[PDB]
Amino acid sequence: SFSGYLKLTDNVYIKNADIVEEAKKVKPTVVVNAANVYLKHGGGVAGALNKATNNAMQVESDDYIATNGPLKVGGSCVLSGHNLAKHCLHVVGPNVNKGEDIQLLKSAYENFNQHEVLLAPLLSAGIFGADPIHSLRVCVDTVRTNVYLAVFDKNLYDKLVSSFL
Repeated sequence: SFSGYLKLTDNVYIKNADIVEEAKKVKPTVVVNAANVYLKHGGGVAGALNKATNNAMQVESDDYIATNGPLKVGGSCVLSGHNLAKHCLHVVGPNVNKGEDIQLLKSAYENFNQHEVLLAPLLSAGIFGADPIHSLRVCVDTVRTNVYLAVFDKNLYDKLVSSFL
């Protein structure tokens, strides 16, 4: 079970944690990846999750893309969680640094509703360029299932908690 989380709402929890370390500890049913449409897990959360799988996530992902083509921005796919979780839900939030529509963040979070409980990062935060305070707001207002948010940066975590309405 998830430990050390602050309860934000009936179904949203938050912790200052490295999602890779959190996944290795909990081995949740679902870990969310901050994916891109190509499932190229180069940096940010995706790079870190993939490195923890010894690149097995990238090998599986390349086969998935070869068969299915790219995901949509706002879309997702379920792949193996490897050594981190039963499943990995690769969710594509809009990348503001790629000029993608921030309105797609709600669609991205809707993917979480297909899973009863998830360990997740804030979508479109970090290297995706969106405001993490906005991402948390969209998360709380969109996700109805039980979501355990791992925020790597302590300073951002404190800012998110202290500014949470």
